[PDB]
Amino acid sequence: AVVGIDLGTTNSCVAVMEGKQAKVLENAEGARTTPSVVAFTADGERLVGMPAKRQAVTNPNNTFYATKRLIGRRYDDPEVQKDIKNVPFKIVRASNGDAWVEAHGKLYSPSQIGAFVLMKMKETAENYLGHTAKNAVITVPAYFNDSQRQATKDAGQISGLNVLRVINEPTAAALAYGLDKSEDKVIAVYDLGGGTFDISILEIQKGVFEVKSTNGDTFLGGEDFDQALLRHIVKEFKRETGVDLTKDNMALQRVREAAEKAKCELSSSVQTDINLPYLTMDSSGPKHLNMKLTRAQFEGIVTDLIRRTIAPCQKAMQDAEVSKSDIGEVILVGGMTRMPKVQQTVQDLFGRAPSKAVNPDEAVAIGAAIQGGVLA
Ligand SMILES: Nc1ncnc2c1ncn2[C@@H]1O[C@H](COP(=O)(O)OP(=O)(O)O)[C@@H](O)[C@H]1O
Ligand SMILES: [Mg+2]
Repeated sequence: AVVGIDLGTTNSCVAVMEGKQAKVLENAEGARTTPSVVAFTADGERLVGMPAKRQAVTNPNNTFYATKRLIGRRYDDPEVQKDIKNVPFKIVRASNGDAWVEAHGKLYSPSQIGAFVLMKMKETAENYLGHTAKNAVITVPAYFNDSQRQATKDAGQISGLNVLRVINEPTAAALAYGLDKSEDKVIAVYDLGGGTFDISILEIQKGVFEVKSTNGDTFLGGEDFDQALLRHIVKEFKRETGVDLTKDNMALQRVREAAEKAKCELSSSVQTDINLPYLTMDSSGPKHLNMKLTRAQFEGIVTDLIRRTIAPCQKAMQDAEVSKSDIGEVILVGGMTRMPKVQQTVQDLFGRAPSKAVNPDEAVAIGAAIQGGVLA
C-alpha cells in the first residue's frame, strides 16, 4: 500500500488512500501536519517536527528549517546565497559543489535532512497501516529541475521509502479538487504557504493537465506574516513594559509561537487575546503580556505581503496567454490561503470565487495519495 507525502518547505503532510476516500494521517503529536524542521539537542538526540519547531529561536544553531530551498542546488546558486543570508544555521559548500549544512560540527545534506522529516512521516504512516511503509508518492514544486527532483527522491530512499512517482505540487492539488474528471478548463493554482508563494496556471484537456506558466516569490510565505506580528508585539511591549524581548530567547520563542496562533485564529474570528503569563523577569518584578488583537489590526500589518503576491499572478497569465475570463476555476493551496483577506485578493485577481473545497495545507498530500492508489 502506498502513501502520498507532501514534503513542504515549512510543514509536511502524509496521506494514504482509504478505498475511494482520501485519508490524512495524524502524527504522534495528533497533528495532521508535521513541521519540516530537524534539530539536534545538546544532549545529542535528534528532534523532528513540532518538538523541533518549539526550539528554533532558543537553539538557532542546531536547528535546520526551510532546507527545501537548498535541496538539489549548488552552493553557488543565487537561491542558496539569498537563503544563506536569512538563516541562523551554518550553510556549507559540499565537496561536489552542492550546498550542505553543519550542526555540532558534523555535516548534513539537504537530502539527508529531508529524509529525517520523511522518517517521521513514514513513522506516522506505519502507525496507521501497521507493518511497514515501503511505497510512497512524493510531491515537488513545478519549478524543480532534474537535479532537485533526484535529491528529493534521495531523501525518500534514505528513509527507506520506494519513491514510485514524483508529481508536481500544483498537479497534486488538482487531483485533490477532483478536476481529474473534468472535460476542459484552464485553472490557476494559488499556493501561499509557510515559506514560499507559488502561482501556477494549468490546462486540462480530456483529463490530462499541462503547466502553462509558473511564477511567484520563493521568499514570501507565512513565516513573514509571523515575524511581522512578532515585531509588532515586541514593539507594543517596549511601549508598555519598557523591555525589549529580543534579549530573552525563550521569551522570543514563546512570542513567535503565540504570534502564529494569533494569525491562525484571526482567519475564523475577528478578535483574539494573547496572554503570556510570566514572560520576562524584570528588576521591578515578573512582567506579563496581555494583548487584544483584531483582524483589522492584523490585515494592516501584513497588507504589504498580501499585495506582493499580486504581480507574480498577473505575469503568469501573460506567460500562459490567458485572461480573467479564460481561467475557469481557482483553487487555493497552503494554510496561509485561509486568511480571509488573502482570499479576497484572489477573488479580486481572477474575477471568480476561489475554490475552498480542500484543506489548503492538505491538498498537495491528498493529491499525492490519489496518485498512490492509482499506482497500486
Ligand atoms: N487556519 C490558518 N489561518 C491562517 N494561517 C494558517 C492557518 N493554518 C496554517 N497557517 C499558516 O500557513 C502556513 C502553512 O503552510 P503549509 O500548509 O504547511 O504549506 P507548506 O508547509 O507546504 O509551505 C504556516 O506558516 C501557518 O502559519
Ligand atoms: Mg505547500
